[PDB]
Formats: sequence, C-alpha cells, structure tokens
Amino acid sequence: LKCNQLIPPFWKTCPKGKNLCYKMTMRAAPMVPVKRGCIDVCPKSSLLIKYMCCNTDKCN
Repeated sequence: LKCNQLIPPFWKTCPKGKNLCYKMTMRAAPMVPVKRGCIDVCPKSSLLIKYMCCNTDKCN
C-alpha cells in the first residue's frame, strides 16, 4: 500500500491502519491540489475545499 502525493514521482509506503491516502483540492478553484498524505479517512472537508481521499495506491 503506497501513494504518490502532489506532482513529481514522490511516493511512499503508508503504514498499517493508514492504508488510505488523500489529496485535498480546492473547491474555490475547480480542484486545485494543495495538500496530500497517508491517512485512514478523509478529515472534515470544508465547503470551499474538497478532500479527495481513497484507498488505492496512486489514487492521490
């Protein structure tokens, strides 16, 4: 279980439990990525920012 983050090849293996990952894009703009990392589940997404969480590698 591993996940790449914003744009370059930058990937890493996420630890047990945190087998999920994400990439928070800004809803202000269509979906401008700004944050990303290995998680468990998507934190409280805001009205102006969409947290794009998922379970598969590469997905964020």
